[PDB]
Amino acid sequence: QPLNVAVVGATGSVGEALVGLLDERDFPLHRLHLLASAESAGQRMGFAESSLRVGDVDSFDFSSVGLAFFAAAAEVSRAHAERARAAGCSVIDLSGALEPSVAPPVMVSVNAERLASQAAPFLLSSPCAVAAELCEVLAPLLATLDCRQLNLTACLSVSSLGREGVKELARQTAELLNARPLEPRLFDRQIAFNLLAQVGAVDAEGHSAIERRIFAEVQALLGERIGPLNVTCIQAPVFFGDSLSVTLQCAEPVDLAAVTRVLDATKGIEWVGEGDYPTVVGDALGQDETYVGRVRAGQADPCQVNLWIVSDNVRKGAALNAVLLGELLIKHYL
Amino acid sequence: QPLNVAVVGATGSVGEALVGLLDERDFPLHRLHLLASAESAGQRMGFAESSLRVGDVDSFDFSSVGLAFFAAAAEVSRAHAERARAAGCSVIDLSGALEPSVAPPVMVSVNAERLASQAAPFLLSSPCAVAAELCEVLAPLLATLDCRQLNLTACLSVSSLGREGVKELARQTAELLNARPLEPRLFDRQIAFNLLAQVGAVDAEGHSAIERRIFAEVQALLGERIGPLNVTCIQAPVFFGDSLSVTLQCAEPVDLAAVTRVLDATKGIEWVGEGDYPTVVGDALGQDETYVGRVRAGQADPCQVNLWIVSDNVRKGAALNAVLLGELLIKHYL
Repeated sequence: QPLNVAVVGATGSVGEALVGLLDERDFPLHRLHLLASAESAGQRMGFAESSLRVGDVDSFDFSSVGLAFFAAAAEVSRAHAERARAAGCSVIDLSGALEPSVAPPVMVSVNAERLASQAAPFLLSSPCAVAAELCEVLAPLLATLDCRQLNLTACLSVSSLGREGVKELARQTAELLNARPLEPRLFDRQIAFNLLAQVGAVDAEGHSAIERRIFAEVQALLGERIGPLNVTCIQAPVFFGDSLSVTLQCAEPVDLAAVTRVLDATKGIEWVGEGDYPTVVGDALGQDETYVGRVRAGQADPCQVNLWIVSDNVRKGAALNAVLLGELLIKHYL
Repeated sequence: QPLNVAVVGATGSVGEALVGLLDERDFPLHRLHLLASAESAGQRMGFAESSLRVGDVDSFDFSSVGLAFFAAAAEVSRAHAERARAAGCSVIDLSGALEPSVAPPVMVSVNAERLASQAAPFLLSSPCAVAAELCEVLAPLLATLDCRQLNLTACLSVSSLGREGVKELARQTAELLNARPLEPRLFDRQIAFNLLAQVGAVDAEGHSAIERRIFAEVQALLGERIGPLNVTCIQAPVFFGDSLSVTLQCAEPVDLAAVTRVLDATKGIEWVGEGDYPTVVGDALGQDETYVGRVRAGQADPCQVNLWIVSDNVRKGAALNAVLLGELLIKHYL
């Protein structure tokens, strides 16, 4: 009957956005429990004008809740998500720690019908921001387009590395601007005014962890309706938001008007045309729409279509998608 | 007998780098004439420890020189490059103003054999930095790889817009960092900590001028040895250097070792492996090598290979390529 919710990792940037969204969207919960690692435990957070104590995830009784959003480090998910589900609590894990089979990635806008096959209590993953934003835009297009090759170049902001990344960028930028010795802390090289070729270390085949994750999730979410995905994630000196440059190679010449029509008609997507474009700073930050522009064909190949996508990785790609999934689970998986 | 050289646009950032390279590389000139628009005329520049007056291009007698580097605005080239050639002066135009047929793009590392068919006085284009850096890396690979599709996402620094772009970025960044009202001048939106989807306005088919240029030059330079090119140029909040993310779709599974071997063996290219990568700030700025890293196959497709390329757009992509072409014209087109 009453729905009790836990938010694990509540003090992180994604956890915090998710709690604000529960309040904003009037999520129909009875009791809300905010949890973090013993580190962050004991501090207070605002919710619905009231003030809540963050508790230690290690001490928490998950039988007390009916739904849990895991927005903490992957190690927290590994340590607790399955145990939480055994306790009767449905889990939405944003860290992807238990992908691909124990906790399959699910998105309402993409593969919601994949819920119909699990039995409650659920244990699901909500995709990383980049994969969520790519798939949200591609899903409605794939009813019309036959995509044979998909190229993604993702330019990631430093918020992808959490609040310390935001701090590192601001600090490095300042040191340089008033001519002080640059001293990197989170990195071993300059990130200010620089583009890094990769995000984090690469494996023996040259792929980074985020690239692996995006790849695994896109193939779980979209499946067979696309051909080979090629993913590059670059680190940009920007604070917030994902900026994606996508090329689709299709089977047939692309009806560009139909593409922009579909994007324009889809809820949660804002189509930008007439030679203007969205940006993370100008458009994406702090709001729910994923913005899509620069829809055009190849200069040579009418069978190619490019898209430019910008979205708030914290609020939209991660948090709102997780909450929308929770809203779906409430709605008909009562 | 004696070789007299003019540098048109000598006070611009590319013109200045080119003059320094003439001195550094001991270009065998007799007299050097520095020229600019009446704007910049009258100011002095260093060359070989001596001090030279910049003259007005409008007043200049091109019969006095045997070779001219046009590193000025495209309008200066349109107004003077052909007239200069009629006067007996061979022209290397870096602005691309007279492409593709009047002044064909030529690169020593790529299509030098295209010189063998024009008669002196020459009138040639040296490619824009991005096209030069792409082609320099692809040319030696195409002897081994059969490239069926080429995807380029180019992340351009603000120096691509000249010195005013550098100034705009520094000023906007500073305004934000000490919490002052942001006021864009060169742009109508924020560039600081932002990624712009395009560089400049787009045409009716959605392509920007730089994208058109890169496309036309790559097809003139590489020709038939590659399939369709797809180009996106993004504006990054970085001061100097081009950062390129390239995907090649090949006919056969790519021998990655052979790729890195070729790149490692090619003069002017620095191959970076072992999971490290070059950046514009860390590696490219102020030097001659074009750095290439992140050589890997697709996660799904062994027929795909990715490359990451960084180069100094001013010194290397534009200026050094132009000078190398001039050195070739001296060497056996005496």
